[PDB]
Amino acid sequence: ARTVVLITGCSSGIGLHLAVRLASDPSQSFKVYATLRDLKTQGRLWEAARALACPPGSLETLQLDVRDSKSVAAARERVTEGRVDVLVCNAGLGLLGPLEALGEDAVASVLDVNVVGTVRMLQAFLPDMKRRGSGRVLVTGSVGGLMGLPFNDVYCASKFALEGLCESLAVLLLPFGVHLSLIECGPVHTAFMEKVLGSPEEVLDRTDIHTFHRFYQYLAHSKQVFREAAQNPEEVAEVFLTALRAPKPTLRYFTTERFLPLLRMRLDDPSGSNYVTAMHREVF
Amino acid sequence: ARTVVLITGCSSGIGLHLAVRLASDPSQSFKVYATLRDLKTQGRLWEAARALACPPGSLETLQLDVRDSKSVAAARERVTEGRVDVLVCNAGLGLLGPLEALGEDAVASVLDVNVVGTVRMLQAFLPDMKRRGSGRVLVTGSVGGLMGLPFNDVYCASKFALEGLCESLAVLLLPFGVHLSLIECGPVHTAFMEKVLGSPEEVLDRTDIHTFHRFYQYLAHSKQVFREAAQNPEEVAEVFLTALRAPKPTLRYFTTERFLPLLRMRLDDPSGSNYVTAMHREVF
Ligand SMILES: C[C@]12CC[C@H](O)CC1=CC[C@@H]1[C@@H]2CC[C@]2(C)C(=O)CC[C@@H]12
Ligand SMILES: C[C@]12CC[C@H](O)CC1=CC[C@@H]1[C@@H]2CC[C@]2(C)C(=O)CC[C@@H]12
Repeated sequence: ARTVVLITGCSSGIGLHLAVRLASDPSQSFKVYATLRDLKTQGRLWEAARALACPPGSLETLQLDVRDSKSVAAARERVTEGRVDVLVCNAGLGLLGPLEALGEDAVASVLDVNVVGTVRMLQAFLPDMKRRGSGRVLVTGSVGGLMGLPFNDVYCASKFALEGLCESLAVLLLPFGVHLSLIECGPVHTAFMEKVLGSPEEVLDRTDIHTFHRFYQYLAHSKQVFREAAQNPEEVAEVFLTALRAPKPTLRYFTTERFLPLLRMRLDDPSGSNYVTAMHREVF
Repeated sequence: ARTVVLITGCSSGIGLHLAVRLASDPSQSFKVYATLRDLKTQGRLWEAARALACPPGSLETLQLDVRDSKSVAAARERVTEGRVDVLVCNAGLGLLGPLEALGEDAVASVLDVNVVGTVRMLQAFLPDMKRRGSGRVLVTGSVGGLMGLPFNDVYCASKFALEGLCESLAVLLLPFGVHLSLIECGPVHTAFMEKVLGSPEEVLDRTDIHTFHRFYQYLAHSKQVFREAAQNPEEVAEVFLTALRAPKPTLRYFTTERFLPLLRMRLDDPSGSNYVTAMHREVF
């Protein structure tokens, strides 16, 4: 009927805001398929959809576990239009804490969901976009996929991974007509974000007293950055729209130019010592 | 007794050459624990060890599956000295082909071995190095972890991941005394390398005729680069030694400056369009 968009991880954050922003667009040219792991959490999405008065039939919810390829396939078929014009790979997972204190299953989960998950999506929907000779894929990144952050080893690993995966495809898709873009977000006003950060005893028993004291220092400094730089999801969700409408999209979109200074000096010295020292001071 | 080194994935390539290079060092100051997934492949290592006349007791082989944490633990205990001074995380896995043609288990395997595997190693040996206040960790990288390469989506994903994981730890380890370094290798004279590349029908039935024709073009161009830039493992294995002896090691060591030009222009334009076009031409 009109631009068919499918978004993953819509139970909150960028995903939820992006879905309603699309569905409630005045032009009414978007049909949105919001995906969620557990449906019992679709409440907030629907409540937000009523707040913005989304016309009936512009928003549909599907249960989709990106950790499972059978659920990825079952979903693709629930797509009545029989076509996907815009795939937004947003499902993500975070992990904070010193490496040694992280469980093995947790580390495997973050990579399975964040990296293998978007690969599974790309596999089930990419072929068709190549046949057509047209398609758009949006992947939500982070500045943590452009530079390493202490205590975010595995999170950064998964996001750094997305940069490599996407940068590789882009080289090959250029002549196929389907465009791929990464949306590099900095912190994004998530009240829950600054509440997850705060793990005293549980962490303290799996690490030494000096790593723990540094963790505290990281938490302290991060909550300061969050409160002084976090942007509104509407500002971020609108960058996706800018990427979505560019006639010839670039590979990377930055929601903010704030962290660009730090990224520069990391590209100025390929050996990485300047960045490692610079970043160590702005956190310790 | 003397610098205790433990290396992973020693059945061939960098791993095997590095192990004997260490063990057979004239100073005799290195005790080497070469690790392998399957012991039935330790032949080449021993044969190479005799060729360089490694003194008895300077080289020991251990079976270690980095895909399993119980095997990682059992190994750490087989370390008689009760200490590891240099951990070299070398176990790696490659994957070539268009995304849609790759199996799901294969993609999961490459990340489990390449990324989660080195995380498991870091978890079992990092704490002790922090207690001591001294330690050295060497991780073998690739230029494919610094820039995306067509048809190497998942391989680059895993190597890009190592850059993020390591860059993150380095920020936190700086004041602990344990150093971490990545050894960025370009192609390395592996006869088997240019033989793996060559998948006609099997690939052709899981992808379209235009992606397949491009694959052929990639294979063709890559074998040209391999034959005109691949370096000797002794040249590469010696970079590890340079990193190992620097009083204050940097975070990144490049075995060659050849691919540095391309890396520069990728750091000159953060949006990534210049790189994507530049790389598309030098391969198509
Ligand atoms: C590392 C950095 C940015 C640099 C600051 O000094 C510390 C910091 C805290 C929280 C991080 C953020 C980068 C963007 C992150 C990763 C998100 O994507 C959520 C909270 C975020
Ligand atoms: C992408 C690139 C380097 C750029 C060339 O145009 C194409 C090419 C072929 C083989 C790749 C290599 C980078 C280094 C790699 C990844 C290895 O690590 C083994 C063979 C290698």
